[PDB]
Amino acid sequence: MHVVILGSAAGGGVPQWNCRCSICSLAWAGDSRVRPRTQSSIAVSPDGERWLLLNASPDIRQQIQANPQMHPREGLRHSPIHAVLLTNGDVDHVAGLLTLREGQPFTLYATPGILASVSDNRVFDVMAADVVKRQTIALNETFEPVPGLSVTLFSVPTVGTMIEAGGKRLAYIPGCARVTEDLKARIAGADALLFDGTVLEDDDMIRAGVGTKTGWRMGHIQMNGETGSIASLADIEIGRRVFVHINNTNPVLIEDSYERASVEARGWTVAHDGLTLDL
Amino acid sequence: MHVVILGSAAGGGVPQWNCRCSICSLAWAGDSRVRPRTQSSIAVSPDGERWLLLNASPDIRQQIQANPQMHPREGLRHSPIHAVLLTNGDVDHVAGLLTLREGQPFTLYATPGILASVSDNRVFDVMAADVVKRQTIALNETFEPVPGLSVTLFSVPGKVPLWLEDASMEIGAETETTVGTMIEAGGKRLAYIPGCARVTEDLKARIAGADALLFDGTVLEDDDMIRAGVGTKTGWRMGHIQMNGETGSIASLADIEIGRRVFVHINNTNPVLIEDSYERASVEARGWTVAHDGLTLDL
Ligand SMILES: [Zn+2]
Ligand SMILES: [Zn+2]
Ligand SMILES: [Zn+2]
Ligand SMILES: [Zn+2]
Repeated sequence: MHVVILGSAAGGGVPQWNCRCSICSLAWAGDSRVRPRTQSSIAVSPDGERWLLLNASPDIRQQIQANPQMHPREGLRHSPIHAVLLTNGDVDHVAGLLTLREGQPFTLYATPGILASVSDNRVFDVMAADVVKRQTIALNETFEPVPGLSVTLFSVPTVGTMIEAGGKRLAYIPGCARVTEDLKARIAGADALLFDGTVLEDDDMIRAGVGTKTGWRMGHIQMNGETGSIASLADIEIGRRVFVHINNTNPVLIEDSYERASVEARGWTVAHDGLTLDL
Repeated sequence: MHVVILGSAAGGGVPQWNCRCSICSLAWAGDSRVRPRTQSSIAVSPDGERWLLLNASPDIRQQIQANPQMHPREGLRHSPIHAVLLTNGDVDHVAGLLTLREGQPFTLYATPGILASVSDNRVFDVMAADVVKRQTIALNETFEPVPGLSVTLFSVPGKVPLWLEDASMEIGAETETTVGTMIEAGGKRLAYIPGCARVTEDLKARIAGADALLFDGTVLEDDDMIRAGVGTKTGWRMGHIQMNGETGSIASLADIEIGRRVFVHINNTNPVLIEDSYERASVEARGWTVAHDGLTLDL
Protein backbone atom coordinates (compact mmCIF):
# COMPACT_ATOMS: atom_id res chain seq x y z
CA MET A 1 0.00 0.00 0.00
CA HIS A 2 1.24 3.46 -0.95
CA VAL A 3 0.56 6.38 1.38
CA VAL A 4 1.27 10.07 0.87
CA ILE A 5 0.64 12.55 3.65
CA LEU A 6 -0.57 15.58 1.74
CA GLY A 7 -1.22 17.76 4.78
CA SER A 8 0.07 17.18 8.29
CA ALA A 9 -1.35 20.19 10.12
CA ALA A 10 -4.59 20.76 12.02
CA GLY A 11 -7.15 23.33 10.91
CA GLY A 12 -5.46 26.59 9.96
CA GLY A 13 -2.27 24.91 8.78
CA VAL A 14 1.25 26.04 9.66
CA PRO A 15 1.49 28.95 9.84
CA GLN A 16 -2.12 29.99 10.40
CA TRP A 17 -3.00 33.09 8.39
CA ASN A 18 -3.85 35.26 11.42
CA CYS A 19 -1.49 33.72 13.96
CA ARG A 20 1.82 35.13 15.17
CA CYS A 21 2.61 32.61 17.91
CA SER A 22 6.30 31.74 18.30
CA ILE A 23 6.02 28.73 15.99
CA CYS A 24 4.09 30.48 13.21
CA SER A 25 6.42 33.48 13.49
CA LEU A 26 9.36 31.23 12.64
CA ALA A 27 7.46 30.03 9.56
CA TRP A 28 6.55 33.58 8.51
CA ALA A 29 10.24 34.50 8.73
CA GLY A 30 11.22 31.48 6.64
CA ASP A 31 13.23 30.02 9.51
CA SER A 32 14.33 26.44 8.76
CA ARG A 33 13.35 25.29 12.26
CA VAL A 34 9.68 25.19 11.24
CA ARG A 35 8.47 23.53 8.04
CA PRO A 36 5.23 25.02 6.65
CA ARG A 37 2.32 22.57 6.58
CA THR A 38 -1.01 22.32 4.80
CA GLN A 39 -4.17 21.05 6.48
CA SER A 40 -4.75 17.36 7.19
CA SER A 41 -5.25 15.07 4.22
CA ILE A 42 -3.69 11.88 2.92
CA ALA A 43 -3.82 9.91 -0.32
CA VAL A 44 -3.65 6.11 -0.44
CA SER A 45 -3.25 3.65 -3.31
CA PRO A 46 -3.13 -0.14 -3.74
CA ASP A 47 -1.06 0.14 -6.93
CA GLY A 48 0.59 3.56 -6.94
CA GLU A 49 -1.43 4.87 -9.90
CA ARG A 50 -5.05 5.02 -8.76
CA TRP A 51 -5.57 7.00 -5.56
CA LEU A 52 -8.16 7.53 -2.86
CA LEU A 53 -8.13 10.97 -1.28
CA LEU A 54 -9.05 11.11 2.41
CA ASN A 55 -10.70 14.50 2.99
CA ALA A 56 -10.30 17.51 0.72
CA SER A 57 -8.50 20.30 2.57
CA PRO A 58 -8.51 24.01 1.70
CA ASP A 59 -4.91 23.55 0.53
CA ILE A 60 -5.68 20.74 -1.91
CA ARG A 61 -4.43 22.61 -5.00
CA GLN A 62 -1.06 23.20 -3.35
CA GLN A 63 -1.02 19.59 -2.14
CA ILE A 64 -1.58 18.26 -5.66
CA GLN A 65 1.23 20.45 -7.04
CA ALA A 66 3.70 19.56 -4.29
CA ASN A 67 3.20 15.81 -4.65
CA PRO A 68 4.08 14.26 -8.05
CA GLN A 69 1.91 11.24 -7.22
CA MET A 70 -1.07 13.61 -7.63
CA HIS A 71 0.07 15.13 -10.93
CA PRO A 72 -2.32 14.53 -13.86
CA ARG A 73 -1.35 11.93 -16.45
CA GLU A 74 -1.05 12.54 -20.20
CA GLY A 75 -4.23 13.47 -22.04
CA LEU A 76 -7.63 14.95 -21.21
CA ARG A 77 -9.12 14.81 -17.70
CA HIS A 78 -6.64 12.15 -16.59
CA SER A 79 -6.10 12.49 -12.84
CA PRO A 80 -4.64 9.83 -10.54
CA ILE A 81 -7.33 10.81 -8.01
CA HIS A 82 -10.13 8.29 -8.53
CA ALA A 83 -12.14 8.85 -5.36
CA VAL A 84 -12.53 11.16 -2.39
CA LEU A 85 -13.66 10.13 1.08
CA LEU A 86 -14.91 12.62 3.65
CA THR A 87 -14.52 11.49 7.26
CA ASN A 88 -16.44 14.48 8.59
CA GLY A 89 -18.22 17.61 7.38
CA ASP A 90 -15.96 20.29 8.84
CA VAL A 91 -14.91 23.11 6.50
CA ASP A 92 -11.27 21.97 6.55
CA HIS A 93 -12.41 18.53 5.34
CA VAL A 94 -14.64 19.71 2.48
CA ALA A 95 -13.37 23.11 1.25
CA GLY A 96 -11.00 21.35 -1.15
CA LEU A 97 -13.97 19.95 -3.06
CA LEU A 98 -14.45 23.36 -4.67
CA THR A 99 -11.05 22.92 -6.34
CA LEU A 100 -11.96 19.52 -7.82
CA ARG A 101 -14.51 21.02 -10.20
CA GLU A 102 -13.26 21.17 -13.78
CA GLY A 103 -15.22 18.24 -15.21
CA GLN A 104 -13.09 15.54 -13.60
CA PRO A 105 -14.97 12.30 -12.93
CA PHE A 106 -14.46 10.75 -9.50
CA THR A 107 -16.59 9.25 -6.76
CA LEU A 108 -17.27 11.20 -3.57
CA TYR A 109 -17.89 8.99 -0.54
CA ALA A 110 -19.45 10.10 2.75
CA THR A 111 -22.16 9.27 5.27
CA PRO A 112 -25.72 10.40 4.39
CA GLY A 113 -25.54 13.32 6.83
CA ILE A 114 -22.34 14.70 5.34
CA LEU A 115 -23.40 14.23 1.71
CA ALA A 116 -26.72 15.95 2.49
CA SER A 117 -24.91 18.88 4.12
CA VAL A 118 -22.71 19.24 1.04
CA SER A 119 -25.71 19.09 -1.29
CA ASP A 120 -27.34 21.77 0.88
CA ASN A 121 -24.63 24.15 -0.34
CA ARG A 122 -25.19 25.04 -4.00
CA VAL A 123 -21.59 26.26 -4.30
CA PHE A 124 -20.51 22.60 -4.17
CA ASP A 125 -22.53 21.99 -7.35
CA VAL A 126 -19.26 22.81 -9.13
CA MET A 127 -18.89 19.05 -8.74
CA ALA A 128 -21.28 18.44 -11.64
CA ALA A 129 -23.99 15.81 -11.10
CA ASP A 130 -23.22 14.19 -14.46
CA VAL A 131 -19.52 14.08 -13.58
CA VAL A 132 -19.01 13.46 -9.87
CA LYS A 133 -20.80 10.45 -8.44
CA ARG A 134 -21.90 11.08 -4.86
CA GLN A 135 -22.13 7.77 -3.00
CA THR A 136 -23.36 7.33 0.58
CA ILE A 137 -21.50 4.98 2.93
CA ALA A 138 -22.49 3.64 6.35
CA LEU A 139 -20.35 3.33 9.46
CA ASN A 140 -18.75 -0.13 9.85
CA GLU A 141 -19.49 -0.84 6.19
CA THR A 142 -16.48 -2.01 4.21
CA PHE A 143 -16.28 -0.76 0.62
CA GLU A 144 -13.77 -0.72 -2.23
CA PRO A 145 -13.37 2.74 -3.83
CA VAL A 146 -10.25 1.62 -5.69
CA PRO A 147 -9.76 -2.00 -6.82
CA GLY A 148 -7.70 -3.80 -4.19
CA LEU A 149 -8.29 -1.08 -1.60
CA SER A 150 -10.71 -1.81 1.24
CA VAL A 151 -11.97 1.07 3.40
CA THR A 152 -13.97 0.97 6.64
CA LEU A 153 -15.18 3.86 8.81
CA PHE A 154 -15.56 3.35 12.56
CA SER A 155 -16.56 5.54 15.50
CA VAL A 156 -13.89 6.92 17.83
CA PRO A 157 -14.30 8.95 21.06
CA THR A 158 -16.03 11.37 15.15
CA VAL A 159 -14.82 8.58 12.88
CA GLY A 160 -11.55 6.83 12.15
CA THR A 161 -10.74 5.09 8.89
CA MET A 162 -9.34 1.59 8.37
CA ILE A 163 -7.60 1.06 5.05
CA GLU A 164 -6.46 -2.33 3.76
CA ALA A 165 -4.62 -3.53 0.66
CA GLY A 166 -2.47 -6.59 -0.02
CA GLY A 167 -2.55 -7.73 3.59
CA LYS A 168 -1.35 -4.35 4.85
CA ARG A 169 -3.42 -2.15 7.18
CA LEU A 170 -3.41 1.58 7.94
CA ALA A 171 -5.47 3.29 10.63
CA TYR A 172 -6.12 6.97 9.98
CA ILE A 173 -7.46 8.78 13.04
CA PRO A 174 -6.67 12.53 12.83
CA GLY A 175 -9.16 13.36 15.58
CA CYS A 176 -9.53 11.54 18.89
CA ALA A 177 -10.77 12.72 22.30
CA ARG A 178 -9.52 9.74 24.31
CA VAL A 179 -7.91 6.33 23.86
CA THR A 180 -10.13 3.43 24.89
CA GLU A 181 -9.37 -0.27 25.22
CA ASP A 182 -11.93 -0.70 22.44
CA LEU A 183 -9.95 1.66 20.19
CA LYS A 184 -6.65 -0.05 21.02
CA ALA A 185 -8.09 -3.42 20.02
CA ARG A 186 -9.01 -2.01 16.61
CA ILE A 187 -5.61 -0.38 16.07
CA ALA A 188 -3.48 -3.28 17.34
CA GLY A 189 -1.60 -5.04 14.55
CA ALA A 190 -1.87 -2.18 12.06
CA ASP A 191 1.17 -1.59 9.87
CA ALA A 192 0.78 2.15 10.33
CA LEU A 193 -1.14 4.45 12.66
CA LEU A 194 -1.71 8.07 11.75
CA PHE A 195 -3.09 9.68 14.88
CA ASP A 196 -4.34 12.98 16.35
CA GLY A 197 -1.28 15.05 17.24
CA THR A 198 -3.08 18.37 17.72
CA VAL A 199 -1.55 19.24 21.09
CA LEU A 200 1.56 18.12 22.96
CA GLU A 201 0.24 19.24 26.32
CA ASP A 202 -3.43 19.79 27.14
CA ASP A 203 -2.72 23.53 27.46
CA ASP A 204 -0.70 24.10 24.25
CA MET A 205 -3.03 26.77 22.89
CA ILE A 206 -3.34 28.54 26.24
CA ARG A 207 0.44 28.75 26.72
CA ALA A 208 0.77 30.00 23.14
CA GLY A 209 -1.71 32.76 23.96
CA VAL A 210 -4.04 32.00 21.06
CA GLY A 211 -6.95 30.44 22.94
CA THR A 212 -8.50 29.59 26.29
CA LYS A 213 -9.60 26.05 25.47
CA THR A 214 -7.66 22.96 26.51
CA GLY A 215 -7.15 20.02 24.14
CA TRP A 216 -9.67 18.07 26.21
CA ARG A 217 -12.25 20.84 25.77
CA MET A 218 -11.76 20.66 22.00
CA GLY A 219 -11.87 16.86 21.83
CA HIS A 220 -8.16 16.13 21.38
CA ILE A 221 -6.13 13.82 23.59
CA GLN A 222 -2.72 15.38 24.24
CA MET A 223 0.51 13.56 23.35
CA ASN A 224 2.19 13.66 26.77
CA GLY A 225 1.30 12.43 30.25
CA GLU A 226 0.10 9.15 31.74
CA THR A 227 -3.28 9.86 30.15
CA GLY A 228 -1.77 11.03 26.86
CA SER A 229 -1.82 9.27 23.50
CA ILE A 230 1.82 8.16 23.55
CA ALA A 231 1.47 6.42 26.93
CA SER A 232 -2.00 5.10 26.10
CA LEU A 233 -0.85 3.52 22.82
CA ALA A 234 2.55 2.26 23.97
CA ASP A 235 1.52 -1.31 24.81
CA ILE A 236 -0.07 -2.41 21.53
CA GLU A 237 1.73 -3.48 18.36
CA ILE A 238 1.98 -0.88 15.60
CA GLY A 239 4.40 -0.95 12.67
CA ARG A 240 4.63 2.82 12.36
CA ARG A 241 3.34 5.51 14.72
CA VAL A 242 2.79 8.85 12.99
CA PHE A 243 1.30 12.06 14.39
CA VAL A 244 -0.85 14.08 11.99
CA HIS A 245 -3.31 16.98 12.37
CA ILE A 246 -0.68 18.94 14.30
CA ASN A 247 -1.78 22.39 15.45
CA ASN A 248 0.44 25.40 14.75
CA THR A 249 0.88 25.80 18.53
CA ASN A 250 2.53 22.39 18.99
CA PRO A 251 6.26 22.64 19.86
CA VAL A 252 7.01 19.30 18.14
CA LEU A 253 6.84 21.40 14.97
CA ILE A 254 10.17 22.97 15.94
CA GLU A 255 12.74 20.82 14.15
CA ASP A 256 15.54 20.96 16.73
CA SER A 257 13.36 21.11 19.84
CA TYR A 258 13.66 18.82 22.86
CA GLU A 259 9.92 18.15 22.52
CA ARG A 260 10.39 16.75 19.01
CA ALA A 261 13.30 14.58 20.18
CA SER A 262 11.24 13.40 23.16
CA VAL A 263 8.34 12.30 20.98
CA GLU A 264 10.66 10.56 18.52
CA ALA A 265 12.49 8.84 21.40
CA ARG A 266 9.14 7.35 22.41
CA GLY A 267 8.67 5.80 18.97
CA TRP A 268 6.57 8.43 17.19
CA THR A 269 7.20 10.13 13.86
CA VAL A 270 6.12 13.76 13.51
CA ALA A 271 4.59 13.99 10.04
CA HIS A 272 5.50 16.60 7.46
CA ASP A 273 3.79 17.34 4.13
CA GLY A 274 4.78 14.85 1.45
CA LEU A 275 5.88 12.16 3.89
CA THR A 276 5.44 8.84 2.11
CA LEU A 277 4.87 5.29 3.32
CA ASP A 278 5.18 2.05 1.36
CA LEU A 279 3.58 -0.64 3.51
CA MET B 1 -1.26 53.49 -3.58
CA HIS B 2 0.23 50.02 -3.07
CA VAL B 3 -0.97 47.13 -5.21
CA VAL B 4 0.02 43.48 -5.03
CA ILE B 5 -1.27 40.87 -7.45
CA LEU B 6 -1.71 37.75 -5.31
CA GLY B 7 -3.09 35.52 -8.04
CA SER B 8 -2.86 36.29 -11.74
CA ALA B 9 -4.50 33.18 -13.15
CA ALA B 10 -8.11 32.39 -14.03
CA GLY B 11 -10.10 29.65 -12.31
CA GLY B 12 -7.97 26.52 -12.01
CA GLY B 13 -4.70 28.42 -11.73
CA VAL B 14 -1.52 27.44 -13.55
CA PRO B 15 -1.16 24.57 -13.72
CA GLN B 16 -4.72 23.31 -13.36
CA TRP B 17 -4.95 20.18 -11.22
CA ASN B 18 -6.41 17.98 -13.97
CA CYS B 19 -4.88 19.63 -17.03
CA ARG B 20 -1.98 18.50 -19.20
CA CYS B 21 -2.19 21.08 -21.98
CA SER B 22 1.15 22.27 -23.39
CA ILE B 23 1.25 25.22 -20.99
CA CYS B 24 0.35 23.31 -17.81
CA SER B 25 2.73 20.52 -18.83
CA LEU B 26 5.57 23.04 -18.87
CA ALA B 27 4.55 24.12 -15.36
CA TRP B 28 4.32 20.52 -14.11
CA ALA B 29 7.85 19.90 -15.40
CA GLY B 30 9.14 23.07 -13.76
CA ASP B 31 10.13 24.53 -17.12
CA SER B 32 11.16 28.18 -16.83
CA ARG B 33 8.98 29.18 -19.80
CA VAL B 34 5.86 29.04 -17.61
CA ARG B 35 5.58 30.57 -14.14
CA PRO B 36 3.07 28.78 -11.88
CA ARG B 37 0.18 31.03 -10.85
CA THR B 38 -2.50 31.06 -8.17
CA GLN B 39 -6.10 32.15 -8.82
CA SER B 40 -7.40 35.70 -9.33
CA SER B 41 -6.96 37.99 -6.33
CA ILE B 42 -5.24 41.30 -5.57
CA ALA B 43 -4.60 43.37 -2.47
CA VAL B 44 -4.56 47.17 -2.32
CA SER B 45 -3.48 49.57 0.43
CA PRO B 46 -3.39 53.37 0.81
CA ASP B 47 -0.58 53.19 3.37
CA GLY B 48 1.14 49.82 2.97
CA GLU B 49 -0.04 48.45 6.32
CA ARG B 50 -3.83 48.27 6.11
CA TRP B 51 -5.08 46.25 3.16
CA LEU B 52 -8.23 45.57 1.18
CA LEU B 53 -8.46 42.11 -0.35
CA LEU B 54 -10.17 41.98 -3.73
CA ASN B 55 -11.67 38.50 -4.13
CA ALA B 56 -10.73 35.46 -2.04
CA SER B 57 -9.30 32.61 -4.11
CA PRO B 58 -8.93 28.89 -3.27
CA ASP B 59 -5.17 29.58 -3.07
CA ILE B 60 -5.53 32.37 -0.51
CA ARG B 61 -3.48 30.64 2.19
CA GLN B 62 -0.55 30.17 -0.20
CA GLN B 63 -0.99 33.76 -1.40
CA ILE B 64 -0.78 35.08 2.15
CA GLN B 65 2.35 33.01 2.83
CA ALA B 66 4.08 34.06 -0.39
CA ASN B 67 3.48 37.79 0.07
CA PRO B 68 4.97 39.42 3.22
CA GLN B 69 2.48 42.31 2.91
CA MET B 70 -0.21 39.83 3.96
CA HIS B 71 1.66 38.36 6.94
CA PRO B 72 -0.04 38.87 10.33
CA ARG B 73 1.43 41.47 12.70
CA GLU B 74 2.61 40.99 16.29
CA GLY B 75 0.02 39.89 18.82
CA LEU B 76 -3.36 38.17 18.84
CA ARG B 77 -5.63 38.23 15.76
CA HIS B 78 -3.61 40.99 14.12
CA SER B 79 -3.91 40.67 10.33
CA PRO B 80 -3.13 43.42 7.78
CA ILE B 81 -6.27 42.37 5.89
CA HIS B 82 -8.97 44.80 7.03
CA ALA B 83 -11.62 44.08 4.41
CA VAL B 84 -12.57 41.79 1.54
CA LEU B 85 -14.45 42.82 -1.59
CA LEU B 86 -15.98 40.36 -4.07
CA THR B 87 -16.28 41.32 -7.74
CA ASN B 88 -18.40 38.26 -8.60
CA GLY B 89 -19.66 34.94 -7.25
CA ASP B 90 -17.31 32.55 -9.07
CA VAL B 91 -15.72 29.80 -6.97
CA ASP B 92 -12.23 31.10 -7.73
CA HIS B 93 -13.28 34.43 -6.17
CA VAL B 94 -15.18 33.24 -3.08
CA ALA B 95 -13.69 29.88 -2.00
CA GLY B 96 -10.94 31.66 -0.06
CA LEU B 97 -13.49 33.02 2.40
CA LEU B 98 -13.60 29.57 4.01
CA THR B 99 -9.96 30.10 5.03
CA LEU B 100 -10.64 33.46 6.70
CA ARG B 101 -12.51 31.85 9.58
CA GLU B 102 -10.46 31.77 12.80
CA GLY B 103 -12.16 34.61 14.67
CA GLN B 104 -10.52 37.37 12.64
CA PRO B 105 -12.58 40.58 12.42
CA PHE B 106 -12.99 42.16 8.99
CA THR B 107 -15.74 43.54 6.76
CA LEU B 108 -16.91 41.57 3.73
CA TYR B 109 -18.21 43.77 0.90
CA ALA B 110 -20.26 42.78 -2.16
CA THR B 111 -23.34 43.75 -4.15
CA PRO B 112 -26.64 42.61 -2.58
CA GLY B 113 -27.01 39.82 -5.14
CA ILE B 114 -23.53 38.38 -4.62
CA LEU B 115 -23.56 38.63 -0.82
CA ALA B 116 -26.97 36.93 -0.77
CA SER B 117 -25.71 34.09 -2.97
CA VAL B 118 -22.71 33.58 -0.69
CA SER B 119 -24.73 33.84 2.53
CA ASP B 120 -27.23 31.33 1.12
CA ASN B 121 -24.44 28.78 1.54
CA ARG B 122 -24.25 27.80 5.22
CA VAL B 123 -20.68 26.56 4.76
CA PHE B 124 -19.66 30.25 4.70
CA ASP B 125 -21.02 30.68 8.24
CA VAL B 126 -17.44 29.94 9.32
CA MET B 127 -17.16 33.71 8.92
CA ALA B 128 -18.86 34.23 12.28
CA ALA B 129 -21.64 36.83 12.45
CA ASP B 130 -20.21 38.38 15.62
CA VAL B 131 -16.80 38.69 13.98
CA VAL B 132 -17.20 39.28 10.25
CA LYS B 133 -19.44 42.15 9.15
CA ARG B 134 -21.24 41.50 5.87
CA GLN B 135 -21.93 44.82 4.18
CA THR B 136 -23.78 45.16 0.88
CA ILE B 137 -22.74 47.88 -1.55
CA ALA B 138 -24.91 49.19 -4.39
CA LEU B 139 -23.91 49.75 -8.01
CA ASN B 140 -22.22 53.15 -8.49
CA GLU B 141 -21.83 53.59 -4.72
CA THR B 142 -18.48 54.82 -3.41
CA PHE B 143 -17.29 53.56 -0.03
CA GLU B 144 -14.11 53.63 2.06
CA PRO B 145 -13.17 50.18 3.42
CA VAL B 146 -9.73 51.38 4.50
CA PRO B 147 -9.06 54.98 5.57
CA GLY B 148 -7.80 56.92 2.55
CA LEU B 149 -8.90 54.24 0.09
CA SER B 150 -12.06 54.96 -1.90
CA VAL B 151 -13.75 52.17 -3.85
CA THR B 152 -16.60 52.37 -6.37
CA LEU B 153 -18.50 49.41 -7.80
CA PHE B 154 -19.99 49.46 -11.28
CA SER B 155 -21.70 46.81 -13.39
CA VAL B 156 -19.83 45.19 -16.27
CA PRO B 157 -21.14 42.69 -18.83
CA GLY B 158 -20.69 39.21 -17.39
CA LYS B 159 -21.89 35.63 -17.07
CA VAL B 160 -23.58 34.15 -14.02
CA PRO B 161 -21.26 31.80 -12.08
CA LEU B 162 -21.08 28.17 -13.21
CA TRP B 163 -22.72 26.92 -10.00
CA LEU B 164 -25.68 29.24 -10.64
CA GLU B 165 -26.04 28.57 -14.38
CA ASP B 166 -29.53 27.75 -15.60
CA ALA B 167 -31.64 26.95 -18.69
CA SER B 168 -32.21 30.65 -19.38
CA MET B 169 -28.56 31.47 -18.78
CA GLU B 170 -27.46 35.10 -18.65
CA ILE B 171 -24.35 35.93 -20.69
CA GLY B 172 -23.13 39.46 -21.38
CA ALA B 173 -25.81 41.30 -19.42
CA GLU B 174 -25.03 43.99 -16.85
CA THR B 175 -26.36 43.33 -13.35
CA GLU B 176 -25.22 43.16 -9.72
CA THR B 177 -23.79 39.75 -10.60
CA THR B 178 -20.55 41.06 -12.13
CA VAL B 179 -18.83 44.32 -11.24
CA GLY B 180 -15.67 46.22 -12.06
CA THR B 181 -14.05 48.39 -9.40
CA MET B 182 -12.60 51.89 -9.39
CA ILE B 183 -10.03 52.31 -6.64
CA GLU B 184 -8.61 55.67 -5.59
CA ALA B 185 -6.09 56.87 -3.03
CA GLY B 186 -3.93 59.99 -2.91
CA GLY B 187 -5.02 61.21 -6.33
CA LYS B 188 -4.16 57.91 -8.02
CA ARG B 189 -6.78 55.72 -9.68
CA LEU B 190 -6.84 51.97 -10.30
CA ALA B 191 -9.38 50.09 -12.37
CA TYR B 192 -9.71 46.40 -11.50
CA ILE B 193 -12.01 44.37 -13.75
CA PRO B 194 -10.93 40.70 -13.65
CA GLY B 195 -14.06 39.48 -15.45
CA CYS B 196 -15.69 41.17 -18.43
CA ALA B 197 -17.75 39.68 -21.27
CA ARG B 198 -17.54 42.72 -23.56
CA VAL B 199 -16.27 46.30 -23.54
CA THR B 200 -18.90 49.03 -23.71
CA GLU B 201 -18.42 52.75 -24.38
CA ASP B 202 -19.66 53.31 -20.84
CA LEU B 203 -16.95 51.02 -19.47
CA LYS B 204 -14.29 52.83 -21.51
CA ALA B 205 -15.50 56.07 -19.95
CA ARG B 206 -15.03 54.58 -16.48
CA ILE B 207 -11.50 53.40 -17.24
CA ALA B 208 -10.26 56.44 -19.20
CA GLY B 209 -7.59 58.40 -17.33
CA ALA B 210 -6.83 55.63 -14.84
CA ASP B 211 -3.22 55.29 -13.73
CA ALA B 212 -3.56 51.52 -13.98
CA LEU B 213 -5.99 49.03 -15.48
CA LEU B 214 -6.01 45.41 -14.37
CA PHE B 215 -8.25 43.63 -16.84
CA ASP B 216 -9.73 40.26 -17.86
CA GLY B 217 -7.05 38.39 -19.80
CA THR B 218 -8.66 34.95 -19.67
CA VAL B 219 -8.34 34.10 -23.38
CA LEU B 220 -6.20 35.37 -26.25
CA GLU B 221 -8.54 34.03 -28.92
CA ASP B 222 -12.20 33.02 -28.52
CA ASP B 223 -11.14 29.42 -29.17
CA ASP B 224 -8.15 29.16 -26.78
CA MET B 225 -9.52 26.16 -24.90
CA ILE B 226 -10.49 24.40 -28.11
CA ARG B 227 -7.06 25.00 -29.66
CA ALA B 228 -5.45 23.75 -26.44
CA GLY B 229 -7.52 20.58 -26.66
CA VAL B 230 -8.88 20.81 -23.12
CA GLY B 231 -12.45 21.96 -23.73
CA THR B 232 -15.30 22.90 -26.05
CA LYS B 233 -16.28 26.22 -24.45
CA THR B 234 -15.54 29.49 -26.21
CA GLY B 235 -14.37 32.67 -24.49
CA TRP B 236 -17.83 34.06 -25.23
CA ARG B 237 -19.40 31.02 -23.55
CA MET B 238 -17.35 31.57 -20.41
CA GLY B 239 -18.15 35.29 -20.35
CA HIS B 240 -14.76 36.67 -21.39
CA ILE B 241 -13.94 39.10 -24.17
CA GLN B 242 -10.82 37.79 -25.94
CA MET B 243 -7.61 39.82 -26.19
CA ASN B 244 -7.15 39.74 -29.97
CA GLY B 245 -9.07 40.92 -33.01
CA GLU B 246 -10.61 44.22 -34.05
CA THR B 247 -13.40 43.46 -31.58
CA GLY B 248 -11.05 42.24 -28.85
CA SER B 249 -10.12 43.93 -25.57
CA ILE B 250 -6.72 45.22 -26.72
CA ALA B 251 -8.23 46.96 -29.75
CA SER B 252 -11.32 48.11 -27.85
CA LEU B 253 -9.23 49.74 -25.11
CA ALA B 254 -6.48 51.12 -27.35
CA ASP B 255 -8.01 54.56 -27.88
CA ILE B 256 -8.45 55.58 -24.26
CA GLU B 257 -5.70 56.89 -21.97
CA ILE B 258 -4.35 54.49 -19.35
CA GLY B 259 -1.08 54.80 -17.45
CA ARG B 260 -0.46 51.06 -17.17
CA ARG B 261 -2.28 48.18 -18.86
CA VAL B 262 -2.10 44.84 -17.06
CA PHE B 263 -3.81 41.55 -17.88
CA VAL B 264 -4.94 39.42 -14.95
CA HIS B 265 -7.22 36.37 -14.60
CA ILE B 266 -5.32 34.55 -17.36
CA ASN B 267 -6.46 30.98 -18.08
CA ASN B 268 -3.95 28.13 -18.17
CA THR B 269 -4.70 27.75 -21.89
CA ASN B 270 -3.52 31.26 -22.81
CA PRO B 271 -0.22 31.29 -24.76
CA VAL B 272 0.77 34.69 -23.31
CA LEU B 273 1.68 32.62 -20.24
CA ILE B 274 4.55 31.17 -22.25
CA GLU B 275 7.41 33.55 -21.46
CA ASP B 276 9.02 33.41 -24.91
CA SER B 277 5.94 33.03 -27.10
CA TYR B 278 5.19 35.35 -30.02
CA GLU B 279 1.78 35.82 -28.41
CA ARG B 280 3.33 37.26 -25.23
CA ALA B 281 5.54 39.58 -27.30
CA SER B 282 2.50 40.59 -29.36
CA VAL B 283 0.43 41.81 -26.40
CA GLU B 284 3.40 43.60 -24.83
CA ALA B 285 4.05 45.36 -28.15
CA ARG B 286 0.49 46.63 -27.91
CA GLY B 287 1.16 48.08 -24.46
CA TRP B 288 -0.01 45.29 -22.16
CA THR B 289 1.77 43.67 -19.22
CA VAL B 290 1.06 40.00 -18.48
CA ALA B 291 0.68 39.73 -14.71
CA HIS B 292 2.51 37.17 -12.58
CA ASP B 293 2.00 36.30 -8.90
CA GLY B 294 3.65 38.80 -6.56
CA LEU B 295 3.70 41.60 -9.14
CA THR B 296 3.56 44.92 -7.30
CA LEU B 297 2.53 48.45 -8.25
CA ASP B 298 3.29 51.64 -6.34
CA LEU B 299 1.09 54.30 -7.91
ZN1 LIG C 1 -9.73 19.56 11.83
ZN1 LIG D 1 0.58 29.96 15.48
ZN1 LIG E 1 -12.56 33.38 -12.57
ZN1 LIG F 1 -3.67 23.55 -19.02
